[PDB]
Amino acid sequence: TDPVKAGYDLAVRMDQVDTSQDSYSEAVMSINRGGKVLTRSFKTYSKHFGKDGKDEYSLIVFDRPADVNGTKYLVWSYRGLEQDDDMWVYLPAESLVRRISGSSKFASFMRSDLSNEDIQNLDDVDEYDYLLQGEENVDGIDCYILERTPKKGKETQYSRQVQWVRKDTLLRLRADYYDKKDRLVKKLFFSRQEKIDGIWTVTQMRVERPREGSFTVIDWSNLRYDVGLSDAYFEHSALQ
Ligand SMILES: [Cl-]
Repeated sequence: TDPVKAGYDLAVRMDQVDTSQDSYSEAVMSINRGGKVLTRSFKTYSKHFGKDGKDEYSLIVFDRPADVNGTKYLVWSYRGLEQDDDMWVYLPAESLVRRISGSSKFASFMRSDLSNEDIQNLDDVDEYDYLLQGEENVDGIDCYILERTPKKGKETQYSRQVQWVRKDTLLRLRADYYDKKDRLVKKLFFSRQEKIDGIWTVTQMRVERPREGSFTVIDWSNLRYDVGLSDAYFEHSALQ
């Protein structure tokens, strides 16, 4: 058995879970740093695009609290490595649109434990090399242990990611992220999964940055698939 080919084959199966053309969801994010808490409420709109409908466009609209109300992120995430993912943010305080590109992708997303790059396609299969390490029972759940390393030349802050993948739903249960100095930079917990409109979806996450002394908890609700979203939500004009 080839663990590199087996790792890639699993990554492909994982990428087949999302059979939707578009989706809508609502989320609340709570960021904890030394007992101090920041909160954000947002709606996410997503729709598939491209020749084979493999590109994914997303619009993230913040509504609460008052200081972040009106912040919008537009993401044009492309299948393949030929074109870098496009990302823009509309900032309500300066009524400006700013492109997030290059190393800006590694910066914090809305002061959370997520980076701007964490907001793009989590399952871009051909951006990585895989290694299936085996199986392990994690708190009563049977998982595959799947390591993925970014291919040479990929713009990312991570050197490698260890993923615990549920054998039954093919959703991640946990993942460890490593920086360019091989240090553990982030711990992800996919703490809740739900079958929504026939698609097993992560609907709760805890993201920890052990080096920052902070953790983010995100709760998704009112998630729906194939609602018939217009292309207007994903145009550069939807920002300003
Ligand atoms: Cl700019």
